[PDB]
Amino acid sequence: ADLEDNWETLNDNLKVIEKADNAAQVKDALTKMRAAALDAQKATPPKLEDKSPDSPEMWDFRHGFDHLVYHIDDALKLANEGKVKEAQAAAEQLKCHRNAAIQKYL
Ligand SMILES: [V+3]
Repeated sequence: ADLEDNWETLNDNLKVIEKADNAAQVKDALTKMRAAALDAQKATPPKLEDKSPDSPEMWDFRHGFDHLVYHIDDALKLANEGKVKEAQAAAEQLKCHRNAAIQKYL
């Protein structure tokens, strides 16, 4: 449930999606990404541990993962229409959201 472990999980599943041939392979990888994003959202960084939940610092941290989840869910909508190619392009765009949610807290 480490933040770094959740980042690894997200990158593992993005690779699976880029290699995928069918929408079910993509769907399963996106499902795992959503779980990893929600687990990451719980992994408050040591430097923010003492911050109030209502603090702007924690608002930013939490909501980076909310945003990643929103678009994982949009990519799921595509995988659930058998649109393998469209869901793969949506997945590629998740890298930017992943970076925005996690990179500055590593
Ligand atoms: V958005």
